Amino acid sequence: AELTIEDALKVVLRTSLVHDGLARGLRESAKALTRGEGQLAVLVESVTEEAISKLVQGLATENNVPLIKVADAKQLGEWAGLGKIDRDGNARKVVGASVVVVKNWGADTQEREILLEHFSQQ
RNA sequence: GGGCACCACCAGGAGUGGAGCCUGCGGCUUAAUUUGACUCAACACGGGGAAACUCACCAGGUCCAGACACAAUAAGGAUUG
Ligand SMILES: [Mg+2]
Ligand SMILES: [Mg+2]
Ligand SMILES: [Mg+2]
Ligand SMILES: [Mg+2]
Repeated sequence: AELTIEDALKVVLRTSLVHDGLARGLRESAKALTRGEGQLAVLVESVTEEAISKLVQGLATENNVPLIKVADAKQLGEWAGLGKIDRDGNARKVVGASVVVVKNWGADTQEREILLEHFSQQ
């Protein structure tokens, strides 16, 4: 299986982390959405009380929609790298990443862009 | 017994010790009147003539500048403002 299984969002996130352009957490994400900063939106599916998700949706709506599904949040966090050192390989203490919004991007083109386009044009 | 030296004395000078005042050091005083050093070899010495700084003392307040290791919160905020 050569085709990516929604692995042109995770990569983007990683890139952002590397270059320091991630609005992780909710307030930060909201802020990003509000001004010329928040370009891609990343909201958790499994949200208790549905409230955070709703908020995120609202934010997305407000001017320009940059949203996507997200696979449980924890996975995303893991991919990003939430934990120092963590032995030789893997073995990171699990953390729920919560709401994330992308600033900067950094890396250009590749499959992420395509995915974004697909999400957009309907 | 024999040497040597105006930090010994002679022969002399200038003196200090008195006077007032500076400044050191005691003693007392004081929250605290920071401390070191008392024969020459402590006492205008600490290059020490302190207005704060210096600064060590006292009365009061501020600050972490608690490197690093390992867990409790680990974003429904750690703590920073
Ligand atoms: Mg002598
Ligand atoms: Mg004096
Ligand atoms: Mg003298
Ligand atoms: Mg003076």
